[PDB]
Amino acid sequence: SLLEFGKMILEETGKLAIPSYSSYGCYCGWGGKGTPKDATDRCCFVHDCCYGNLPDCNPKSDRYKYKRVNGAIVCEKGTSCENRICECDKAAAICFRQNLNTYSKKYMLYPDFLCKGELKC
Ligand SMILES: CC(C)NC[C@@H](O)COc1ccc(CC(N)=O)cc1
Repeated sequence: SLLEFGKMILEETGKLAIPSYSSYGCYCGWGGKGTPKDATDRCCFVHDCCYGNLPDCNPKSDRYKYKRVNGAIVCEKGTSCENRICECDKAAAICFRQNLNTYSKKYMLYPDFLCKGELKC
């Protein structure tokens, strides 16, 4: 759920999900339309797509358990949905960490009309 995802993000990047990754670019937060603005925005695009592969799961509210094995994020056994949701979140958290260097404040609160383009999962 958002609770685990938010904790994962903070632990990985030192940034709080809200407001750092909740209104960034075209896909971090709202999701919607267009072409991803940068690497961080692409991480959210892929994350949206990952959730998109789980039509009968409820990623925002279904809680999962995860632990740290000397740095590495390890998803613990739960229901199949919980396992898959955790893998999606884990990938996003790592992706955010991998692209922290290019994270740009100019993409925060990015306006909707500037999100144009075509990009299928
Ligand atoms: C706690 C606050 C007030 N509530 C807003 C809450 O809905 C969190 O906002 C969100 C919801 C969903 C997303 C996209 C994602 N992380 O997959 C990013 C940010």
